[PDB]
Amino acid sequence: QLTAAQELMIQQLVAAQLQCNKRPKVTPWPRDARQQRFAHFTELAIISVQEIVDFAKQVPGFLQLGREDQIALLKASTIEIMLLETARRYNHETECITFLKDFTYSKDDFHRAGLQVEFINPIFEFSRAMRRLGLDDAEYALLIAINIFSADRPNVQEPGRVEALQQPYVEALLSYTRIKRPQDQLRFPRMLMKLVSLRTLSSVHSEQVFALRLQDKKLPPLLSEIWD
Amino acid sequence: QLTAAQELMIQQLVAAQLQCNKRSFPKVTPWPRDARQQRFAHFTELAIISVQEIVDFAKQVPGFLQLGREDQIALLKASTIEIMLLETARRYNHETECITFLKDFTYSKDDFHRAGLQVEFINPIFEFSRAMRRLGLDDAEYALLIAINIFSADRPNVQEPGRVEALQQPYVEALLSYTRIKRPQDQLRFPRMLMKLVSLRTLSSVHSEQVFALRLQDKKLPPLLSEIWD
Ligand SMILES: CC(C)(O)c1cn(-c2ccc(-c3cc(F)c(CO)c(S(C)(=O)=O)c3)cc2F)c(C(C)(C)c2c(Cl)cccc2Cl)n1
Ligand SMILES: CC(C)(O)c1cn(-c2ccc(-c3cc(F)c(CO)c(S(C)(=O)=O)c3)cc2F)c(C(C)(C)c2c(Cl)cccc2Cl)n1
Repeated sequence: QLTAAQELMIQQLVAAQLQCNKRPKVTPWPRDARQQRFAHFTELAIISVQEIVDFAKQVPGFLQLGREDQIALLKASTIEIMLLETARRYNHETECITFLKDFTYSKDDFHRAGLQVEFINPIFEFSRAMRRLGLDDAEYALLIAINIFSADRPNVQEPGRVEALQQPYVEALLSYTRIKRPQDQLRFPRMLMKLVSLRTLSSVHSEQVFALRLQDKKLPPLLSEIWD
Repeated sequence: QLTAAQELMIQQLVAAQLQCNKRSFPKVTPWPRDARQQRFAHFTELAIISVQEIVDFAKQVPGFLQLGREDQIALLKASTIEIMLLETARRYNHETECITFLKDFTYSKDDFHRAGLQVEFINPIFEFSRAMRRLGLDDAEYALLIAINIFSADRPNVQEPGRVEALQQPYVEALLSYTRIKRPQDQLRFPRMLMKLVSLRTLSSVHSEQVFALRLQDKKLPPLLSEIWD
């Protein structure tokens, strides 16, 4: 059963998301060009951040939070929301990512703005895994809102309230996926599991030079010892 | 209605969870500068046992021994910390607000902070422990969530991710059913468990930001603990 409350809420989510996108002054897509490209992407991100602020203000429940927690929520989730939105715009065929519905970008374009391959591959890796899933726009809208309302982000002063406001969007995703693919039942938990790997991706962008990890291939000798 | 096949998967989890623990009940350097250092040395010892227990447990998890060694190790290295947080949660008592390590060893927030460990890490643990406690999990539910956690394909250095994700499927599915049979009317309780694997991702990476803390005591981390942890 989609409740009338749900069915209206998802319409508001999807319309809020559309009304974001259709809202050019950006340095045109082309040393100078590799900088032009880099600044191109910088401005792509800048607009992205503002979209995500405007989407959020329209998520029932959001503007009811304390202003501090609103900000704390958006700080923490911007890069996860950017990632999810990019997966949303990933075209699996052309193997390309479409920004401002129109401009198309492949690995190579990103490498050529001088970008960290070590982070472009994860991006792409994420987009393809999301593709398998077959999300629609309601599903991403809903996944985003759930992602906005994470009680565990730093500087949340009212986590229990954040956590109560999350629940509406967890129920609606739960019902939407039960109606959409009723013979599956693991598509719901699989979507939510991407929020897990999505948190690890995110923490890699912001990694501190004093807390860099990555061991690579080679096995831990001492753990292997313990193993047999 | 939990299938017979899942019940048995679950019995196997709960039984290994129990063989795990029963193993060790001590030789851990006794609880009391010297004061601080002997406390952290104690916890350091507790962490080493926990590693043995986690390795012993994951061995007994259906399907684990079927992965390649490389992958087996990779998976363990990356989850050790999350499993340790998940098992600290389970050992958390919200009336006394204490964590029970081993059997009957009892620790409060201030025990840990008195070992030189920092608020930035210890508090989130106790916040996370408290949150888990409101979930009301029983042992199967933990054993299952730990297995789901072990089977995470997106781990650093994993060569058969498809094989590990597929292994993760029967554990999610068994959790789903186990939760709907246990609170047939609280259908958000399951998502709320899954969201916790998310939280733990973050806790794990808050842990990796502790090196200044450890790199400055000038007595070294046991080497197992050194690699498991960096
Ligand atoms: C240049 C710099 C600072 O390194 C840099 C810049 N961006 C960057 C950030 C966000 C967007 C982006 C994400 C979106 F969801 C949307 C949709 O609202 C849009 S857009 C054009 O308004 O349609 C733009 C594009 C980017 F290129 C990045 C990173 C974060 C790597 C990045 C990159 Cl490339 C692609 C995809 C995701 C991410 Cl998150 N890095
Ligand atoms: C001081 C040092 C060496 O840096 C350090 C050490 N530990 C530490 C790590 C694991 C365990 C622990 C976890 C378990 F799941 C279990 C049960 O298997 C047990 S036990 C005694 O076998 O019952 C012991 C206890 C600890 F004290 C920690 C941190 C990681 C903060 C820590 C602390 Cl305190 C409590 C809870 C989680 C975490 Cl992860 N840090």
